[PDB]
Amino acid sequence: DPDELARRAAQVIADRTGIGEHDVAVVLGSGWLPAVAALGSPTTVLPQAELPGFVPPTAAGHAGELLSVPIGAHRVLVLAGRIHAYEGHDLRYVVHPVRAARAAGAQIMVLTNAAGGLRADLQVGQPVLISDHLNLTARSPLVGGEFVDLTDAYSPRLRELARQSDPQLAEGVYAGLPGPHYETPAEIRMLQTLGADLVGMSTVHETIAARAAGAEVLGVSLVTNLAAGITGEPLSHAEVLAAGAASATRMGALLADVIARF
Amino acid sequence: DPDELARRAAQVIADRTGIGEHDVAVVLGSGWLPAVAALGSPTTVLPQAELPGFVPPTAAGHAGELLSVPIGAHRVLVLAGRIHAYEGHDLRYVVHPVRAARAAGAQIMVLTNAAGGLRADLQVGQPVLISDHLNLTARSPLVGGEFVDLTDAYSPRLRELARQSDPQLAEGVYAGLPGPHYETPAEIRMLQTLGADLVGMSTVHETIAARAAGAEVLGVSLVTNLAAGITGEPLSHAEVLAAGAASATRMGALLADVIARF
Amino acid sequence: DPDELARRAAQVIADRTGIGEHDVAVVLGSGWLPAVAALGSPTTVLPQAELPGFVPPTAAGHAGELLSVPIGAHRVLVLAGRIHAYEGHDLRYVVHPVRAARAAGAQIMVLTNAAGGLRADLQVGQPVLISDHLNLTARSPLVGGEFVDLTDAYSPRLRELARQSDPQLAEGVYAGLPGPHYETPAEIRMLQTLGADLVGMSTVHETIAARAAGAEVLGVSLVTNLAAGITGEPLSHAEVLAAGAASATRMGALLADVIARF
Ligand SMILES: O=c1[nH]cnc2c([C@@H]3N[C@H](CO)[C@@H](O)[C@H]3O)c[nH]c12
Ligand SMILES: O=c1[nH]cnc2c([C@@H]3N[C@H](CO)[C@@H](O)[C@H]3O)c[nH]c12
Ligand SMILES: O=c1[nH]cnc2c([C@@H]3N[C@H](CO)[C@@H](O)[C@H]3O)c[nH]c12
Repeated sequence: DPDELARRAAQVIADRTGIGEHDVAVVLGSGWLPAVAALGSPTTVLPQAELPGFVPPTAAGHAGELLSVPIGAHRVLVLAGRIHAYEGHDLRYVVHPVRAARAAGAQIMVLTNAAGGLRADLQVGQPVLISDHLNLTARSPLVGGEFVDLTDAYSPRLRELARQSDPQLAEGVYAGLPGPHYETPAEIRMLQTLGADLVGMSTVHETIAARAAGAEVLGVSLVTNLAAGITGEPLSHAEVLAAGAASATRMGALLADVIARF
Repeated sequence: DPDELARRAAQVIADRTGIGEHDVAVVLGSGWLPAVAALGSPTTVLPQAELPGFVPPTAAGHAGELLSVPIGAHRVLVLAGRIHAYEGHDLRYVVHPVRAARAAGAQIMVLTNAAGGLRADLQVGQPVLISDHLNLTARSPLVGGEFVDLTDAYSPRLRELARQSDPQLAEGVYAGLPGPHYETPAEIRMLQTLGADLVGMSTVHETIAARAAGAEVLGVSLVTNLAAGITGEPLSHAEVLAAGAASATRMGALLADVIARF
Repeated sequence: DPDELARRAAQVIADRTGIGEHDVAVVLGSGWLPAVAALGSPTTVLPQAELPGFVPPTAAGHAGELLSVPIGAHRVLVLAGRIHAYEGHDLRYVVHPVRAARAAGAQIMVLTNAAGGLRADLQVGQPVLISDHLNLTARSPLVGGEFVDLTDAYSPRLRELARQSDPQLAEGVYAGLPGPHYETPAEIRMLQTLGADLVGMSTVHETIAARAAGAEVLGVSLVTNLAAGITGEPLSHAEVLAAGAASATRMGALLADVIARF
């Protein structure tokens, strides 16, 4: 049972951090690892692996740590690193971190990720607020008759607050695919036709799980590379991490400021 | 063995109803539960759970009953409620009811469902004949080299008969998704681009199985809500059932008049 | 570990053929079985089933044999027949033949298949070079952080060589679907919108695996039928095999000549 597992994880989080309840949770994706320090001074740092139900992250660029950080008037859970469906894990494990965070009191989830940019106006290193998503995985983290509405899955209010921190922030539709292979140029052209502005291999299930659990979501993609076929240059995860590092300072500052506005 | 399991179920149906063979089968979807009265008076009513191979439905609004009803010159098998892929069962179980009906003698399957309306003309409460479908589940109920043709999956002949009952019935293409989460507005815009007029989380596999088993199919979607993002109002299953209830008498009467024409 | 299984198979292949290493591998798809003769005189012919990791092909038209044939200056592994995801096997098995071929020394994979034609200028019996693909299976043969780039998945260089053999060769985008049911006309219209020129139920995963393993790929689809809904006539696998047979002489001559140019 996902709920009981989440509660057990939340209890351990409370016991180890000494904080009975957190207010916000942030998941740092590929390329975002170095932005963790700017969020603030952690009062607790521990391995995600220690927590019940947490499959340790294994992808390059994911620290696999959980930090408790005070940001503004909030106590924030920072999930440095995440796991993905392409790693072979049942979605119950993929969305467990968000569910555990919710069980720990977090009613706002800030989901960040590295994405390929499909819209012509997007440049490498640019942060893009996720306005909506396209779940192209043919899967759902929900089982049974859990008919969750996804109309304002990415809270307009939170995107407005982000815009208050930095007015220049653009928005875009994120397409979530299975992965782990990158897309072919033809698939990218297809995604453009489908209305996608960004492409990645995560986030969508976590967003669905968050909404199902009653939490709001702010999604932020860092354009770590132009989508396959745009430049013709081959994609590389190492380069994705490098591109993310170049914007780490701005990203950390952005997250710290926006969260404090919540 | 799917076929043998279907034969066993068909035998129990014959013994329990006292009817050696049925001619038509109707699967009542979400919101269609109370349409049974308008179909006619059952001569036998029994729990699906008591039939070999039948996984009991669990979604709200699905009774999980089987009724034998005389409609016109036909002996009709009415499956009040269905199971869906989002409930986690292998497709063999999802399409078993249709295969059991075929084994019971039904050469015509009337598959009804609750669907979100995407096309501009559609209104809540409007019945729509399924002209074709878009299987967007990345799955198939068929295994191995069962290369079944789906050119006229939804019999033009049956749609013609349906229009004799109600000349104003409109047609539309049904998009079948995994579920159980409702679609995001972006996904709905994507489906419109793909050619979808209706969207649901069932039916496609049942239609495929019916075709593979030599049965004709008449699909009827009841627009229980406008697709996500159309009205901007959040979708709700309880509201889907309420919408269905408001049109149940009309739907039952429609089904009765159409089936009598078979 | 797929790589270890691949090496083991490669060792058995070397022992059984008396050839320490092969240079090119060709997978003959549906309808291509009779094209074998034109490739040359095999020095060894053995059942795929007798090789480690090879799940025996079962689809009609797939011989399930492995032949070592000298073509031009190359020692070629000819895989007469393949397995498909619709047969229910884990993708590790679906791409094993290609990985085994790579482990045996093949740095070039010629993947042939039978496909439905969507583009108006394509005719039944026409061979079409695959310029790119659309993986619409919601799956990948890769696991974990295998972030493989698919920018030039179908080697432009190899397509140029094929063109030297037959200058009139057309190119097109191949859409890979789960199968085994054929597409509905509405689905075909959708595929056209997505940019597909050809449609089939194989190849994409093999191409991805080949790329991840460092081999170039030349994809050749034989239009064995026009896509569902184009003619209005139902599709049939037996007819697909018949269409393939009608072009077998041309296909075999094409393959023999192109491979000699590698
Ligand atoms: O262009 C892209 N396509 C698909 N995924 C990604 C990503 C994300 N980064 C990781 C691969 O580098 C993977 O976890 C994926 O979700 C960055 N750029 C792209
Ligand atoms: O807008 C919609 N999108 C997807 N499914 C449905 C449905 C059908 N009704 C059920 C959810 O209420 C579910 O089984 C689904 O198949 C009604 N409206 C919609
Ligand atoms: O029109 C078509 N649609 C989908 N697959 C195929 C095929 C290929 N041939 C086989 C079915 O005949 C199957 O393995 C599929 O990959 C030929 N024509 C079509």
